[PDB]
Amino acid sequence: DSFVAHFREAAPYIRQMRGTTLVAGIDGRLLEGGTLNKLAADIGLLSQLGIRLVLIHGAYHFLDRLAAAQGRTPHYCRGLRVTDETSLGQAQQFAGTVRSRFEAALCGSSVPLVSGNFLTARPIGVIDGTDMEYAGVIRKTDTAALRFQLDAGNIVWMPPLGHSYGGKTFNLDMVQAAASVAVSLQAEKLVYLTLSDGISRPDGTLAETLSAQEAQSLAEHAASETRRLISSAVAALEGGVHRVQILNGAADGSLLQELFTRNGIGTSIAKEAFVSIRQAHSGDIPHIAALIRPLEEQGILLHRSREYLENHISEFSILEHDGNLYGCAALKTFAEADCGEIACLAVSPQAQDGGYGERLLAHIIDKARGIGISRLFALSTNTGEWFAERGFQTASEDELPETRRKDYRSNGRNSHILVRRLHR
Amino acid sequence: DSFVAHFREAAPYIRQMRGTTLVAGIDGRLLEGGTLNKLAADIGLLSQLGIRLVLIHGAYHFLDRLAAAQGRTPHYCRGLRVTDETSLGQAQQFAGTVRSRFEAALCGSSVPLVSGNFLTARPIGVIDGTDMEYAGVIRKTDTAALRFQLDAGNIVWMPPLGHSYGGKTFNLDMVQAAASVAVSLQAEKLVYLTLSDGISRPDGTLAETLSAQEAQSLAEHAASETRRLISSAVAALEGGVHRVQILNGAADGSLLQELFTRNGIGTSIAKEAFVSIRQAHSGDIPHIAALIRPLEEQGILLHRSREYLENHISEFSILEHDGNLYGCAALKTFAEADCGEIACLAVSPQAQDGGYGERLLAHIIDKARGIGISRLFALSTNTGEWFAERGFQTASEDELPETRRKDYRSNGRNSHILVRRLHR
Amino acid sequence: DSFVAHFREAAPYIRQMRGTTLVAGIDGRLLEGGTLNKLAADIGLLSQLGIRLVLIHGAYHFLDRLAAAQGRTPHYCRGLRVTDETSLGQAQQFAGTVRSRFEAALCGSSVPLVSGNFLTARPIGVIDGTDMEYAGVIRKTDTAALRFQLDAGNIVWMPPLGHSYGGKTFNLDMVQAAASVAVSLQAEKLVYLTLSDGISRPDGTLAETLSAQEAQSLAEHAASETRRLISSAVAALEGGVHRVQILNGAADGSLLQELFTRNGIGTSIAKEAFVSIRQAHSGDIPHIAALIRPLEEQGILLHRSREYLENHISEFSILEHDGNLYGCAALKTFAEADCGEIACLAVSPQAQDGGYGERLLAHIIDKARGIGISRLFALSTNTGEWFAERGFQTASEDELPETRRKDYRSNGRNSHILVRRLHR
Amino acid sequence: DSFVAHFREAAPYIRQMRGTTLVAGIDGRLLEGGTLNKLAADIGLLSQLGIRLVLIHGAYHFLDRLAAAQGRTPHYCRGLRVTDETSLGQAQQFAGTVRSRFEAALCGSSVPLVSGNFLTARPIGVIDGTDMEYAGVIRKTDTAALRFQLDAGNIVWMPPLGHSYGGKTFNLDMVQAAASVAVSLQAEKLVYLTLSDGISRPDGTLAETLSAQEAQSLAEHAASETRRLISSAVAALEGGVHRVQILNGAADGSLLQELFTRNGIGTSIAKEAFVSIRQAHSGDIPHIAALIRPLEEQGILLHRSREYLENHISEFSILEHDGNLYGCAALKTFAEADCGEIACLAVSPQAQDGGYGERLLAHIIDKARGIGISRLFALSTNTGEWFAERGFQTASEDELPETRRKDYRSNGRNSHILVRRLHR
Ligand SMILES: CC(C)(COP(=O)(O)OP(=O)(O)OC[C@H]1O[C@@H](n2cnc3c(N)ncnc32)[C@H](O)[C@@H]1OP(=O)(O)O)[C@@H](O)C(=O)NCCC(=O)NCCSCC(=O)N[C@@H](CCC(=O)O)C(=O)O
Ligand SMILES: CC(C)(COP(=O)(O)OP(=O)(O)OC[C@H]1O[C@@H](n2cnc3c(N)ncnc32)[C@H](O)[C@@H]1OP(=O)(O)O)[C@@H](O)C(=O)NCCC(=O)NCCSCC(=O)N[C@@H](CCC(=O)O)C(=O)O
Ligand SMILES: CC(C)(COP(=O)(O)OP(=O)(O)OC[C@H]1O[C@@H](n2cnc3c(N)ncnc32)[C@H](O)[C@@H]1OP(=O)(O)O)[C@@H](O)C(=O)NCCC(=O)NCCSCC(=O)N[C@@H](CCC(=O)O)C(=O)O
Ligand SMILES: CC(C)(COP(=O)(O)OP(=O)(O)OC[C@H]1O[C@@H](n2cnc3c(N)ncnc32)[C@H](O)[C@@H]1OP(=O)(O)O)[C@@H](O)C(=O)NCCC(=O)NCCSCC(=O)N[C@@H](CCC(=O)O)C(=O)O
Repeated sequence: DSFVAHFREAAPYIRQMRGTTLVAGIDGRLLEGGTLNKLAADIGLLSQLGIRLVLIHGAYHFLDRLAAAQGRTPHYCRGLRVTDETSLGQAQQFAGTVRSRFEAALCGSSVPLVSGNFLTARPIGVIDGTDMEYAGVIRKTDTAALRFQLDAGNIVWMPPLGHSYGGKTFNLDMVQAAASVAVSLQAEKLVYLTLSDGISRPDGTLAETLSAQEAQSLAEHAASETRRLISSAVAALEGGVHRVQILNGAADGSLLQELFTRNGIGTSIAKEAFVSIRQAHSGDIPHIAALIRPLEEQGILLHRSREYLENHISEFSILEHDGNLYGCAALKTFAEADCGEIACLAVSPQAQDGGYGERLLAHIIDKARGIGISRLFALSTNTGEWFAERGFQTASEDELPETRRKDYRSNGRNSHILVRRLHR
Repeated sequence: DSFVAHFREAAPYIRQMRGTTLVAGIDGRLLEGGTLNKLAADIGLLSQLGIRLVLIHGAYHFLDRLAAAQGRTPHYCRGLRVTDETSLGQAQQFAGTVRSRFEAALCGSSVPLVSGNFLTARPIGVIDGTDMEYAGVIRKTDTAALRFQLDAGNIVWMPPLGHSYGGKTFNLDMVQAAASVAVSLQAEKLVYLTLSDGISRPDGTLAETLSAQEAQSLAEHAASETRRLISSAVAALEGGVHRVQILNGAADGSLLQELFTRNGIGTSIAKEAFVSIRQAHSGDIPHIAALIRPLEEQGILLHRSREYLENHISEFSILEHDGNLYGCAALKTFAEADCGEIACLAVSPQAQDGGYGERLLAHIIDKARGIGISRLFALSTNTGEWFAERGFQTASEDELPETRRKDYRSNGRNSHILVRRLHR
Repeated sequence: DSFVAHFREAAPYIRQMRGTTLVAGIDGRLLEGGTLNKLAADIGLLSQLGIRLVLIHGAYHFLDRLAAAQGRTPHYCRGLRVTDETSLGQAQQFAGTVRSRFEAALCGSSVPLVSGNFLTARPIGVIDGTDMEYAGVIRKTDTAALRFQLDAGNIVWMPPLGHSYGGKTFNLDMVQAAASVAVSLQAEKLVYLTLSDGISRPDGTLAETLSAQEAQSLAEHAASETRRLISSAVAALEGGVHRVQILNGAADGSLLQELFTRNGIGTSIAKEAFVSIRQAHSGDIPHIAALIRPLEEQGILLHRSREYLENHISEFSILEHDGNLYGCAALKTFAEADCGEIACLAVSPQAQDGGYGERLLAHIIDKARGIGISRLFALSTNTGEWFAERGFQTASEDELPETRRKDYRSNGRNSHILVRRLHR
Repeated sequence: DSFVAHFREAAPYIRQMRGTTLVAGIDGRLLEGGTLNKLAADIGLLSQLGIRLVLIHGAYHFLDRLAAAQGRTPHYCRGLRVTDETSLGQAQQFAGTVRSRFEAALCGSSVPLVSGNFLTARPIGVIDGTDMEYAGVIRKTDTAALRFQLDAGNIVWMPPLGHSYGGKTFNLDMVQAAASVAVSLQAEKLVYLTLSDGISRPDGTLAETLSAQEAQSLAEHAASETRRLISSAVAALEGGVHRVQILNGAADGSLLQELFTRNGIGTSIAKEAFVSIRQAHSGDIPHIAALIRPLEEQGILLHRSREYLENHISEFSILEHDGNLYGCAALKTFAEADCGEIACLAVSPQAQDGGYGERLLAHIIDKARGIGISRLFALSTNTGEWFAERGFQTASEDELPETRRKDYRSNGRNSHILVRRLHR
């Protein structure tokens, strides 16, 4: 397409990404060669697009090569690496080489880059009988110092190294560190830059999007490498991060493509908090009634007698929290086998605005999809826009199922009519 | 002495040092061993005393050992080192090791420490036929980014490395870099931390204090090592820095002793700008007259006829700038061979407050010292405090030379009498 | 010792004191003579060390002398003074004299000093039948205006005077005022500057440190003078202040010695909040189990069957809040009569970080000290550092009691071994 | 009038006064009695109207009464008072009493009030043979600390007391101090609050407005009391202050009446900088030409041949600076003896905007007033608004002098016509 078509395509993603915080976990293989130069170009750019960036890099792969080649053999317990005083020594050397290459890569294509003593570490200790030695975990993250720099527009660079109150230095696992830091910053996005195109489903495909549950179900049959990833991503998500993404840092431009296109190569994981939605039974009726009466009192909902409710209960779904009822919604069917109706959609004013609306709308869309329903209607006097903004086209009365066009004319309400098409 | 006697001793030096900027050039030998731990302790402390700190470290000595040992031979032109792509490589490694050791040393005895891409470098190029290669000089110092961090209370750490617009990295001479950076920050103090107790005079003594002239006169007969130091110190001073100091980083506590004691081990260099002070001759008389008439008009100065001036001209010193007369002062002598008087001390209101007063007072103190004068008097109606604050004790009339006690009683002025003792 | 030994000694105390707020209650006797000049020197210094200072002074002793001498007799009810319109009058005069002397004392050895209308007062009213008249208490403290000035680095000076909405002025008791103000600022330190070396124990010794309980037990048999002190200190502590201290303002340098030495002359009082720690009995077992199972599930704790627990319950201490169990810890004994072991140390993740750990560690240290135990061991896989940072030296297996060295080899865990020596 | 008529009257004065700085020199007699309460009410109000307030008070009158009554006799040299250690002592007492009364007066009718060590003083020394002793002058004003508090909205209170580097305290003359401080703050207004209705002209009237010249001409025949006032006011004005005012603090509401009414009781002094305006002669013609040609080139001015200029030179006034010509303007006369015209009004673009326009307009208004001219016309194509905003009503051609109505129709320009009536 044209340049102008591409920029207008990314525009909405720039608007979202702007002022948000993005923490990037970089495999250290990427920080060597023609790949490092392009990584800095796109990162440079992100800075320019006003995204607050935190960058941590890995070292395991360097170390592990320095080892084998120089005689010794690296050893890993429960995923984590044993790092001896000498591994630690060269981990510090590597960090100074990578920070410096990157810095140069960034001036070769202004942008301001900062590092500090932001991380304090304790030793992992002993795992399954094995002393890990200089393997550490982040004990304290200087979250104020971080935000202070990000506020200033500076790119934050972090080696896989934190220090202890005792004057020792520890080697940190990039993947767990990226996740920790991100959760401290309550960052909106954690991005792991790997050498893989993402996380594959069992059928060898690339899982474009995943839930933290779907992801967790993939880990059982998965390489231990991507097992630890998933666990850190799932940990991040639970800890606050809005979205974590896995990309191939070796795929030229992938970072730009992931962030500013609709489709975006690579895989993204998010956690949709659990809300309990279930078929209504005889007992919710007093609750549902309690919820909808005020509404039908205001003339927003059509009146629904307890009796009606008693013999129409199966059309109803209720959304609950701790046995409390906070929402409901009904799917109506018709002679026309394609049509459905979302009816009696209500969330209590106190639990409003938390996304419950959406969740009941979705829920009955799956119900309606299960029974071969393609067109789904919604009539309302004072809430049509909500539907407009969620996949609905205003409709005409002559386009309703016959029975509903007839209630429509008797009503005397003139509610607005909106339809949405449900797909295969 | 007691703890309380020591703290009260340092108190005035803390008051001066506070909020001022101090740039420290560290020999990299200091960043290894039990010496690094104590360096960080005292630096940690300085941070706590509210001194803005910038820290750059050297690498030549590491490199040069890595070289010889590993076969190769280092080479230096006009003081500067030839650093090849491989020297550069390990200079980056060293920097990552030293920054990290220091960081740990600082947590083992909270304090916030920051580094950035503050320096942009160009290659030195070719010197006397020799390609220097990866030897660079600071082309641009990010002075805003620096001040921004110092304002935040952060300690700034800088490796001897800056980058180019071309994506290359260059090795910087710590000593020249420290001086450049300091001059950009217009820092009040540059401190070089060496392995020597300072700069020795020809007589093998340690030159406690020096002027940028005295220092420059020492460089001719001096080791090339301390030659480059002096030139960087003298360059700093000319460029703005108020004071540069040379200490032995290996002398435990020297840094604290230099900054917060009266005497302070090690050597300090400062530049006193040039002001021309000379004996008056026949021609200054209209100028001097012009200067002092307003004053004697106000009754601050005793009246001095042109005639008086004509046959007393040799008592007079004048302070001038571009042939312009901005001050004057007279030394009076007496039957009493010990006594002098500072008389007719005046600086034009326009050039007042720049220290001219001081300079004429000093000047005639050297005159008065040259002719065996120990007690120096000063009488005035409205300016006695100035003298109080500069080494003067209020005196009684019965303590003046006889002739002056007699003018004193006739006068009818009752001017205040202050004396100051001049020494061997 | 050397200057350098003294500065490095105070360094940790400067680091703590920095940015913290210190409110000083000054007996007004100190504000007269050679003692006032040194008080300002050390206060000047504190300002320079970045401590936020609030200074309130007393007046009772002046007033009371002005009285008797000028005929009249002062009278005090429940500790507080009756101040009549004329006492009030001269209390305002004194305040203007003391503020001004201090100000001068501070310029004679830059530092910025501010006073305002920060205090609004109501009358105390009538006490035990007696009209107190112009005796007031602080009704409102302008806490925002205060912080605003302290933020600016200014020293805050406050007379023992506050005003009313009615346009009257009241005399405030310095001691209660200092405590009130401090509690408003939630200051980390309240310091009373008296004419006494502190608070004496019954045996005529100077109580170096006290708890707000120990202190309160001293007040019964104590001079009414120090009774009111204690009550204000205890009130401050309960109200938020971290530490209150009593010094002799007439003891030259005491203020510097109190704040920046380990030992520090004078007496300090602090409140350790109450946490209930008691021997475990049969009933805690399900709770303790609940607490430690997750841990032994993670392999952090060795497994402890309910049965074990049932016949080892007396080794156990539990830490509780409102009948809730939040921690536990066991002392193990051995054939070796000198040895103990802290075992099964656990605090629930929810009440973690509040210092509960410390409190159980301490607690069993007192238990272990009670039964002649000098060496106390602690083995763990993932928490050795905690012990390092609390008085523990890493140990070797060959140094455990025999039985424990044997479990150690069977275990197959290789936990880290740390010891700490308990004293007489 | 009505409340609404009064508020709308003051509105323009509130708009001017807002955000401006006002320094008030208060006679200390005002700070006692029912007069102090009302002074604080109106000052309180000023604070509320967003005027930055600095308040210094006097003490001479208190002292001088304390003296005589208690035996001793006060003595003054060149206006300034001899203040001995004991005068100084009670000057500090008075200051503490007045600050405190005022503070209370201000709470009896929220508003934030601050004092500090803002003033550093040196002794005046000896005057005409007399030791002044504790008479001081402000040597340094902490101008940053002041602005910092004013920025915060705080009312600044200053006693007539400043300190020395030597730890001494000096008595300051309120009147000279107010003027100094004001000039440091470059305050827009200095206000002296006296016990007099202002400064009287020789004819015993109250001089409503004065120039710093008119004022200075009144001082020769004036009481020494008001002599020193005038000199301080004139000194303030020269030093930057836009306006200084003298009021009677004992006249209830005078302060409000002075600041927020058109007329305002009491007397105000301002300095109109000197600009040289004189009749043109033969020599300015090339200059005037140079000035107006560009303009008549643009068609803003009617063309005026050198010849015209040569025989019309007496109609011309020129405004000059250092022999440079920066403006000109011509007064035209007519058969109609009442009419004038401002013609050929021009200021060079470089010296534009400095008020030169105004000054030439005024100047020829005085010329035109001198020769019996009441109506003054001004025609222009592109600058009519300037005249509208300076006392001019748009006019019709039929209202011009006949000759000018005739040039008007030939012109073919249709310039705008504005008139202004000049009075007796
Ligand atoms: C609209 C409801 C369901 C959204 O709940 P909830 O807040 O949990 O969902 P949500 O968090 O996903 O959406 C929140 C956002 O929607 C927006 N929103 C809320 N009410 C809106 C409205 N009336 N118009 C536009 N936007 C609205 C909010 O501004 C909020 O904005 P944001 O995205 O944060 O910028 C909730 O406000 C509610 O229960 N309102 C009262 C009930 C109601 O209006 N029901 C009508 C549904 S249409 C179908 C229906 O029930 N019809 C009737 C009869 C009508 C007839 O036939 O004439 C019947 O069946 O009996
Ligand atoms: C005092 C003079 C010399 C200082 O010049 P200059 O400003 O260049 O020196 P400086 O920069 O080193 O000092 C500046 C500082 O001194 C301070 N200062 C200036 N005048 C001061 C004063 N009168 N009192 C206290 N401090 C003063 C300034 O505040 C400034 O303060 P800072 O340190 O920045 O905080 C200058 O202000 C001046 O020329 N004043 C007028 C002349 C004058 O007062 N001469 C008296 C000298 S005593 C000897 C003398 O000439 N006596 C008479 C007769 C007297 C008799 O016998 O009765 C005679 O021989 O004829
Ligand atoms: C470590 C515990 C006790 C501290 O509780 P609590 O937080 O209330 O105490 P606290 O507030 O005084 O200390 C908090 C500070 O300690 C630090 N901290 C917490 N865990 C740490 C760790 N693993 N390493 C270093 N520092 C740690 C925190 O960072 C915090 O830092 P801060 O001072 O605020 O900068 C708590 O985290 C906990 O219960 N962790 C899980 C239990 C555990 O690790 N127990 C091991 C104790 S060693 C003895 C033991 O029970 N051994 C086993 C078997 C072992 C074997 O023989 O192989 C047995 O007897 O069965
Ligand atoms: C308008 C002149 C005189 C003001 O000089 P100056 O800047 O020194 O005075 P000022 O500082 O007191 O006033 C400055 C303020 O006036 C405002 N101002 C300047 N030009 C303005 C304009 N054309 N309209 C409205 N306001 C204007 C400025 O905005 C400034 O605003 P501020 O108060 O700071 O917010 C100056 O801009 C100038 O020389 N302009 C070019 C000459 C010009 O326009 N002369 C016309 C005067 S009317 C009389 C005249 O000379 N007529 C012709 C023929 C016309 C005919 O008969 O058709 C003749 O006799 O040959």
